[PDB]
Amino acid sequence: AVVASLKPVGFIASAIADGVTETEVLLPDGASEHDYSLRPSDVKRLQNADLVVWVGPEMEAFMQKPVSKLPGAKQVTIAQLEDVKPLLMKSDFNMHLWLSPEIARATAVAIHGKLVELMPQSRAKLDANLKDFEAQLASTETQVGNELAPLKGKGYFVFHDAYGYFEKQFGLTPLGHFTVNPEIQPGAQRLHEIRTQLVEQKATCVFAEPQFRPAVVESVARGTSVRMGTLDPLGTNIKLGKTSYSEFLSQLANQYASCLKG
Ligand SMILES: [Zn+2]
Repeated sequence: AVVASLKPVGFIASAIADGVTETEVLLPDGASEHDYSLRPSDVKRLQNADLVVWVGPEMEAFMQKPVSKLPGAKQVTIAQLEDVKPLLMKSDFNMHLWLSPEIARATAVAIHGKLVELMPQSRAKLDANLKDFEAQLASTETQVGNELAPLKGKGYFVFHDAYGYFEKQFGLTPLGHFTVNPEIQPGAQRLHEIRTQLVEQKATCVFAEPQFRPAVVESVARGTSVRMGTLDPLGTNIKLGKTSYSEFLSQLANQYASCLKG
């Protein structure tokens, strides 16, 4: 199998590996990229992988050691790809790379190249999968761009700073985030200051995330006219599959729009 660290990385892998080999995801549904320790069975899946795909040591540090044990031919370290380095955006760089369509393309290309070498019998299928992935992703970018266009200029806060690549591509205008690392409590001072900004800068939304209890986000919204939504940067409800990555970007767009639209 192809073993991906995070579900949306699994979505990209599953576009390319469809009808070639299975895709497995290490980080379980409901867990955060910022808070994991590999279970004994996760370590086994990784050791037995045909190919491992992950962002890199500045993101999923919990897996740097076992990944380093694998042959180079059996890993894709997205953040270290020559195609990806020029696309990295400064936060020290933002490592939430799976929300960048262009980085997703570079990732798909790298997965394709690795699997063509490992599984030469599947060359035609891999080629067709990559072609299909790119066609679908282009369609999705057009659709998501259109959906988000009327929402540009509307202010909002996100729970943690995960969305920068996606927001930059589609022209969304967040005012800020409650947290950088969602494992760190923002503190009461920060919270009343966020409310002040939401009110003074006439923000539309605040967003919770399914991986974290929303009480803190709800507490800031209270007293104000700000609407509450939810963004899921890990696409928890979406199943792996050929069109899963496009489904994920479309779902994220819908989550923004559900709250931000008037
Ligand atoms: Zn994150």
